[PDB]
Amino acid sequence: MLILATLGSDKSVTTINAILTEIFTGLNPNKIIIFREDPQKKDIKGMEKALEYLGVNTLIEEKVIGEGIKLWREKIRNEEIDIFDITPGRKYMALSATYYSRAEEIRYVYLKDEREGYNIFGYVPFEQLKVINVRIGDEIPYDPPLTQNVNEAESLLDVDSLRAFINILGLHGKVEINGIDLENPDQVEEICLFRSGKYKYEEEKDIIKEAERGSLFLADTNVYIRLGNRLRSLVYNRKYGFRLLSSKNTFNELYNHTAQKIDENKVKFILGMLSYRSLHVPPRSSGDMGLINEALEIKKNVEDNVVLITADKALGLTAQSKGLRTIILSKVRKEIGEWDIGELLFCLSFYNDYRRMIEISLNGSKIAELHSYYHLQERRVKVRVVDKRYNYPKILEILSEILATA
Amino acid sequence: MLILATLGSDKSVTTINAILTEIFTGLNPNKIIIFREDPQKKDIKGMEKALEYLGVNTLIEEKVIGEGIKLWREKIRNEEIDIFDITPGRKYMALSATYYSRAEEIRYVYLKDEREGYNIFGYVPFEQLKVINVRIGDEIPYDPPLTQNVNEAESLLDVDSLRAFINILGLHGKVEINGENPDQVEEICLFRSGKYKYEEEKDIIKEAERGSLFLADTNVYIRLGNRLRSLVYNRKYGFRLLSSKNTFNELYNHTATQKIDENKVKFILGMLSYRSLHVPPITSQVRSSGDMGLINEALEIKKNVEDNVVLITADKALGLTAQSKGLRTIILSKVRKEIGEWDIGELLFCLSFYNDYRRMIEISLNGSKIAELHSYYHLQERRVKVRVVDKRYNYPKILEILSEILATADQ
Repeated sequence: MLILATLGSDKSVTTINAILTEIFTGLNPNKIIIFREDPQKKDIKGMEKALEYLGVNTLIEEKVIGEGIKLWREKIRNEEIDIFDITPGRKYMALSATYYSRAEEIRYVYLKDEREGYNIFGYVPFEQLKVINVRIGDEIPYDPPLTQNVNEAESLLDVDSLRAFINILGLHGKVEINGIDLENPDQVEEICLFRSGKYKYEEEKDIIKEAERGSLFLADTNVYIRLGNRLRSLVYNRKYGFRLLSSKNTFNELYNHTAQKIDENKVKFILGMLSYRSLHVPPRSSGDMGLINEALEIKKNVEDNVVLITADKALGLTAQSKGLRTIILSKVRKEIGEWDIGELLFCLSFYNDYRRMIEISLNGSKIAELHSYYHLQERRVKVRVVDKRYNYPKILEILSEILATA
Repeated sequence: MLILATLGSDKSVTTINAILTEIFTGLNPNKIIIFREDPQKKDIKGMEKALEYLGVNTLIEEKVIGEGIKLWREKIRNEEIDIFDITPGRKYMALSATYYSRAEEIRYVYLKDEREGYNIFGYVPFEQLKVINVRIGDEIPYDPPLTQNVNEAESLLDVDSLRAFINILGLHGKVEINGENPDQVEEICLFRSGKYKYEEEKDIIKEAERGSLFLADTNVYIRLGNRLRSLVYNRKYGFRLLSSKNTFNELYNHTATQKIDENKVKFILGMLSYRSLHVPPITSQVRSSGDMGLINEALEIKKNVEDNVVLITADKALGLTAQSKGLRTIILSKVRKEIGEWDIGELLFCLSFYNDYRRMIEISLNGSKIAELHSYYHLQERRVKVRVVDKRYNYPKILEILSEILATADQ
């Protein structure tokens, strides 16, 4: 029998990803033990079934050890551990597994920077994380197991899972994305590039600088339809947080084009509405005097610095004429290096349906195809896998449910 | 020669606290080596002098090893370390220090709660953190070294350093503060310290979890103090307390005559919290424009944004009127006593300011006076001048150096 041990944490996603990295390096344990200091208090289900789809029939047992060091000296030797993974735990928990433990092998998966992780499995490229046997300091290679007992080709994935799907398929060989075309983009394709990050505005740097100074932001309708969920990364800072206010006028304009004929014009507003819903307004469709007026009203009533973000040059110039500090997205930059491929595919899938079945190909053979399916405030894409051996989105669906519950 | 080694981190405070914990457990190293994966890029000065004040004349050397496990495999064997501390590392550096290193003894500082750290040395009570010899797994006892070559008894400490001073003195023995029936100013001191809380503070936490905008009244800043940041801040949404113009106007009007009466003490105390909590972009205290009031500005923000606007006030008449206009108002009326843990530094700071404008509070160890403190305020500085009558326990002098380093690290 092969016994695998790992550590529990408050963010169980790290423990989940630690196990999956252990699975994807060839290990097929008969039993997996998660050592955690405190009771779980959050029933998590589906890992056994998800592991079944990956050709691993294992039992997952949670062993609550307790809080304290001497307590971990004694109770960590009780089990006959074969391979011990010590990545997602506490420092002292990881150290308490190297010492006083009968584990034959102890390994750790290292990530270049710790901050990119803590999300769904496969989002981080596998070139940036490598599992290391801490005893001898070598890199054990990957051999990703294929999916078994695959029932449904269709699956529901968010943006992160779609990017994870691309990265996981990269382990097997060359993964090409056919049908993208691009070349000479139209009006909708241009904003699709902006939302993905392939196109950026030179004034996006101004948003970062103003975010560092701790200033309120009000974003125009075109900002949500062109920057999308990238507004979260542009505005968020550790010191002050997410200081992007929810404009009523922007919501009103998005709502008017959302509630009814799905033309290319309507696609822009639906994309902005999904971003608007995701960014703020966590849970009032009344009239408003406009984006400029609401910035002026807040400016005279608070001591915070009010900044107005817009892609409408006429609106931005008028806002500056009233004294407001305005960031006007005018200059366009190409070749930014890094962008979210998942956001690009999400926009292009939606755009293609209202203009071409764009597919994901591996080694010159089509593997999966995707379409756009929207209902309420859900940024979900349905991908259908035509290859029964690579139906990883089914596992990603289970993981997404696990992460959402946590 | 005695050689001490530790690991470098992006937050150098963890490395600093690891060394000082090793100093306070009796270690007197002749040379201190900090192994880091990347270049420092932020010069730290004054640390050598702080170790001198504790009777340690040591050399502090930064040895950049590099990134990688195989790279750390070779370059960590160069030094003949005597004692290696592996608390402030990033696991793989700690493992690369446990393995492939000729350190005679390796120890690790354990903390009960992971988030209580990342602050000045001594802020966390020493009963919650213990240094452990990981080779055999026992607790290395404390023998706090005495201060040496201390020239000036008087020193300036902030709220965190004042708590650190009490906790550090706690290692030597029982530390009593020889300084009931509170008056109006003493009541708000209890509220700000955390000994007194309002039952409606739970509503602030719930609204913070719901992701709602906050506007706080003048009495909120003078009574809740800097705990308002903890009540509003949440990991998902952040610090969502807007800076009221009218509230600053009321505080500014009462801060600028000449005699500091009991009324002025409350407003300047609230002003200190107001500048510390928010208004980071706008600076100084000049030219605040007029406003129609806290209620009107809440209505104006409510009618222009889709966020949930919540008004915080201790004025029941104001809160009820705001509620009658539809605003979600949290009215601080009910008082909770015996809430468990409180900020001792804020308590002494609040009591020090009111006492200087109304006895003589002292800090005593085992029945013998150790230090006395007084109130000295200037702009956005919550500093208390404490004079130590025993040169053998002049720990605030070291705490001043640590506070400067922490301020330099976080611009």
